Amino acid sequence: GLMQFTLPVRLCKEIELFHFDIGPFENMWPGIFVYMVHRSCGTSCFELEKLCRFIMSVKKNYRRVPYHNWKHAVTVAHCMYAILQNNHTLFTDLERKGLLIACLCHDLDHRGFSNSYLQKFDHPLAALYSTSTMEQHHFSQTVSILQLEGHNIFSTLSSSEYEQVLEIIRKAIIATDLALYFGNRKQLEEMYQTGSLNLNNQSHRDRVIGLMMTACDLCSVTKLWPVTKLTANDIYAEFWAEGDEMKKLGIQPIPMMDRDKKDEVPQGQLGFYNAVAIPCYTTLTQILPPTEPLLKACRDNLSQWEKVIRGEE
Ligand SMILES: Cn1cc(C(=O)N2CCOCC2)c(C(=O)Nc2cc3nc(-c4ccccc4)cn3cc2C#N)n1
Ligand SMILES: [Mg+2]
Ligand SMILES: [Zn+2]
Repeated sequence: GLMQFTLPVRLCKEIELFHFDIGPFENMWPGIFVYMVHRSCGTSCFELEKLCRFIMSVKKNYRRVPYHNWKHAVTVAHCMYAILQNNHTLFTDLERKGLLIACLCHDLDHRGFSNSYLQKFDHPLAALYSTSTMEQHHFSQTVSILQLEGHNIFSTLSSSEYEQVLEIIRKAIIATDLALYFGNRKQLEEMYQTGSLNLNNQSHRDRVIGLMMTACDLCSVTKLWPVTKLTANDIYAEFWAEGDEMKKLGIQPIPMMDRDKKDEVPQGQLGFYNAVAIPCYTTLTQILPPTEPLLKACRDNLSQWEKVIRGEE
């Protein structure tokens, strides 16, 4: 009960910054996650024994894929922790509880393939879930793990609080479908600019939490250039393997997934920062002003990608 997780000094300070990299030591990531729940949510939010057992079941259910792996899940939870800690009073007790859990679970049992490849492959999951296929799977895996004996970290919540936290988690994980991000940001943009954006309207909150999930999910672009550049390599390792599988089905993949178009990567990144990342962190900064460092870091990494094209690195 009076057992506070602490981290070494360098981690203790840098884990508060948006650009923190969780490091290459896999065995510290669980404790990094508990530290963030204890500081963000409180040391009373979860029974430590149920949480530690939930985390190791979630770890065991991520695959050894190059990018959509356990390290991605903890990276995404850290970004959310940073947003929650810089926006302390704006969020409910259930929201802080649910959103760090949602982030840790948002890519559960990912295979390293897009919703598109499952649909073209005709995967069973594509029959069961026709849209946001992997994301409905990720939420279904999350419910499965909570229902393992000893694993219900929400045991102490009332029946109504329970249904509300699982609804937050569900919307949170569905929101990580990048296909739903474009329409979600446009509506938030309109509601902020016109001026009807209302954090008491539950449908409005959902949209904000949605944008935060995209923000945390894309957060490789808000890191130190070497982290951003090396994560990119793991992102393209999955995309090019999907490209190979597409070719095996007799379908030329989109250039993004074609290893034969590596040369065009720097230009593909410009598109992504301009079409997806920068709009995401801009609307996020407009709605939640203290998330500005994500936007500053993102603009910095777009500038680094322009230098690659100019041949200066
Ligand atoms: C952090 N983080 C997350 C993602 C990401 O997208 N997702 C998360 C992982 O799951 C699928 C979604 C990226 C990213 O790099 N995204 C894209 C890269 C890209 N390269 C080309 C390209 C390359 C060569 C030639 C032409 C185009 C196109 N193009 C589109 C993209 C998008 N969107 N970075
Ligand atoms: Mg995902
Ligand atoms: Zn993800």
